[PDB]
Amino acid sequence: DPTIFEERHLKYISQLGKGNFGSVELCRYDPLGDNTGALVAVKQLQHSGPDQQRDFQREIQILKALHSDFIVKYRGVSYGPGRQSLRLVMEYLPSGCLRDFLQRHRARLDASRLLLYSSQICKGMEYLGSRRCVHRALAARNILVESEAHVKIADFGLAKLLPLDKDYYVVRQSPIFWYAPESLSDNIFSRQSDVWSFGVVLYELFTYCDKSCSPSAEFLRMMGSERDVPALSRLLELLEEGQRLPAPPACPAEVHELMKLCWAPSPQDRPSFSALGPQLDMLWSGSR
Ligand SMILES: N#CCCc1ccc(-c2nc3cnc4[nH]ccc4c3n2C2CCCCC2)o1
Ligand SMILES: NC(=O)Nc1ccccc1
Repeated sequence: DPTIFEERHLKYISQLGKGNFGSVELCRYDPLGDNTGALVAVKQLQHSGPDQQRDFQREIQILKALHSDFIVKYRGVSYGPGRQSLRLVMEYLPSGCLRDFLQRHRARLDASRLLLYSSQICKGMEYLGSRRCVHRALAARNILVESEAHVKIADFGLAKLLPLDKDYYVVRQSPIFWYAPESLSDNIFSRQSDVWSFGVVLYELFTYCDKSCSPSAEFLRMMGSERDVPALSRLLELLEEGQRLPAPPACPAEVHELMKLCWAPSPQDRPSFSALGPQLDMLWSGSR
C-alpha cells in the first residue's frame, strides 16, 4: 500500500494543533533521508487510555473512507514501537485554519468570498450526512485553507457514525457556544446538531472571526450583571428564552435568516445541509 508510512521515515517539524488526548504535527516523510521528502500532517495520541485509542481507530476509518474536495485528505497510517504508536498521516495545508485566515485577511475578503466558503463547508457537511457521519467539532478553527477560494473540513477527532436504524446517538470538553441545546443538555448528537454548529460557523464567517464579536464575547455581553453564573447554565437559559447571536453587519439578510433556522429550537425544524446548500450556492453564485 502507498498508505503505509514507515514510522522511522516521518521527521517531526512542529505542532499544528493540540488537544487533551492528541496532537497533529507537521512532519516530513523522508524515505530518501536527504530532507527532500513531502510534508504531511500526522496525528498521534498522548495521555491515551483504551477509549481514546478506540476513538482514534474510528477517526482513521472514517477519514480514510471520505473522498470530498471539501474534507481534509487521508494519506495513510504509520505504526511503531509503543501501543500509542499508531499515526494518522494526512495532507498538510500550509495556509492554516480559516479562523486565522479571516482574522489576518479580513479587509480583503468580501461577502462573496465568505459565501463561497459557506457553500464549500456546507457541501463537505452534506457529504458527511450522506455517509451518516456526525462531525461534532464544526468551527472555523477546524476548517482549513487549501487556497484563498477553497476550504476543507478537518478535525475528525470526535466524529461518529449514526447507527443504521437511528438518526442520532448519545454520548456519556466541548466548545459550548457551537453546540446545539440538546447536545449540551442531553448529550444528543445528530446531523441536525451539526446544523446548529454550522449556523455558528456562519456567524464566525460573517464576523471575520473578530475576537470582539466572538460567541463567547457576545455571551459575556448578553449575560446581564450576574457574571458568577456558570456559562453553560446561563447559556442554556438564554437559548431556551429564544436569545440568539446577533446578525453581523457583514451578513446579508438572507444569510441571517439561514442562521436563525440553523438555530431552530427543535432539531427537526432545522433545515438539512441538502436544503441549506442550494440557498448558499444561490447567494454565492448570485454575488459574483
Ligand atoms: N483546533 C484547532 C487549532 C486550529 C489550527 C491552527 C493551525 C491548524 C492546522 N493547520 C493544519 C495544516 N494541515 C493539516 N492537515 C490536517 C490537519 C491540519 C492542520 N491544522 C489543524 C490541526 C488540528 C486539527 C484541526 C486542523 O489548525
Ligand atoms: N446559536 C446561538 O445563538 N448561540 C449563542 C447565543 C448567545 C450567546 C452565545 C451563543
